[PDB]
Amino acid sequence: YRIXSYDFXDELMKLLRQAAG
Amino acid sequence: YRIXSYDFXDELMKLLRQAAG
Amino acid sequence: YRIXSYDFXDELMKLLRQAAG
Amino acid sequence: YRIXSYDFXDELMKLLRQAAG
Repeated sequence: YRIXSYDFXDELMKLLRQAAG
Repeated sequence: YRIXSYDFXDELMKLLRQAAG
Repeated sequence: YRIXSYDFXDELMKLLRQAAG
Repeated sequence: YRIXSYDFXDELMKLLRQAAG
């Protein structure tokens, strides 16, 4: 799930975890 | 849009901006 | 915020609203 | 990744796929 060079998939997974402490 | 005291809405909006840069 | 002709931004905003109902 | 009864994780995964046809 990439937007050009950005790995949106990865950043979103990190956010989900960060918000579910 | 928060999960507990985590500002998920905001962080997601920041990801959409970064991904779009 | 689109992936090709898919309006991802919009659909995501709709998910945030539904999840918050 | 739940918001009350809503499975945000699941809906978001479906959206990612839908936008990556």
